[PDB]
Amino acid sequence: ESKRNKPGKATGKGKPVGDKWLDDAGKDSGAPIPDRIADKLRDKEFKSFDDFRKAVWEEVSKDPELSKNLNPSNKSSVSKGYSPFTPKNQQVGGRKVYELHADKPISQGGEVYDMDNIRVTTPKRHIDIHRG
DNA sequence: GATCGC
DNA sequence: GCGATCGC
Ligand SMILES: [Mg+2]
Ligand SMILES: [Mg+2]
Repeated sequence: ESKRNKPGKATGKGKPVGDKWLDDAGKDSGAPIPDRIADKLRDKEFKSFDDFRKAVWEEVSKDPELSKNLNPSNKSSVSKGYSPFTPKNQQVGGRKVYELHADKPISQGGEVYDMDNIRVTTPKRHIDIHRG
């Protein structure tokens, strides 16, 4: 029974970025996690990490700035709290959306709802990070 | 099994 | 609950 199943409260300050944040997502560390987003949710006791994610994208959807750079089809996803798709070259088979990755692995004392520890990646990066 | 998503 | 991918 993993620590991302059982409930917990949101913690973290975030990081400053632009509306062109998802290049770094395919690159190294990844894209950061927005501080507008962080503040919007700091200290909300969430039921599961599935509950948290919905609340992250849904706030991206209510955010006119970060949604600005998504097509009419991804503004939808986030508008119901779903991850938007990545570009095809960044996808791996049937793993197609952006993925919220625990920078420090949870098993090594990485905290689940530690927004400062969450980085955003394309599947192709997410795999490579977990190798190189 | 680990760690991401619906 | 279910589906995906990597696996040294
Ligand atoms: Mg990982
Ligand atoms: Mg298995």
